[PDB]
Amino acid sequence: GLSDGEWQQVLNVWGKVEADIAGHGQEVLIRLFTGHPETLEKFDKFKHLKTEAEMKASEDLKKHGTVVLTALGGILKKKGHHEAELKPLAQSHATKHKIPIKYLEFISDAIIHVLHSKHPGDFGADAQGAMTKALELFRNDIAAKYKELGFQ
Ligand SMILES: O=N[O-]
Ligand SMILES: O=N[O-]
Ligand SMILES: O=N[O-]
Ligand code: NA
Repeated sequence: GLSDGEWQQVLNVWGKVEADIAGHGQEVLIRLFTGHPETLEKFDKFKHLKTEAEMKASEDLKKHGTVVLTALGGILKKKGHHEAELKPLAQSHATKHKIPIKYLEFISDAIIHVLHSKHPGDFGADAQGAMTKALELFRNDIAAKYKELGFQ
């Protein structure tokens, strides 16, 4: 569980994301799909994208990036009280979309990467750690719902 100061650092960093949610969303998904090509393969609507240039040109990928980070913002603002988001997201991601927990780790790595690549001057090591802990908390809670379902 995060401290009050850790949550405050998480949500302060998140303010930077909200100044350009679309640009953030696009860069996180590009980082994910290029760094871990298996992840792109799970997304039927984006698997036609073959280069970084095609990815950057897709208005739909940019939209989806906005939708995903907006949903993540919603979760982070609950400061761990996100139980109501767990079954639905685990259910869509485990059951509908067959997304391993490992891929959730990859997008967490991507978020941290893109956050540091844009906000060097805020997202110092301590803020990185707090953000990592917030992302890990959500993933750990999703993992228990994957285990409940027997996902493989
Ligand atoms: O891209 N997460 O749906
Ligand atoms: O779309 N909410 O995860
Ligand atoms: O995208 N992980 O560095
Ligand atoms: Na969902």
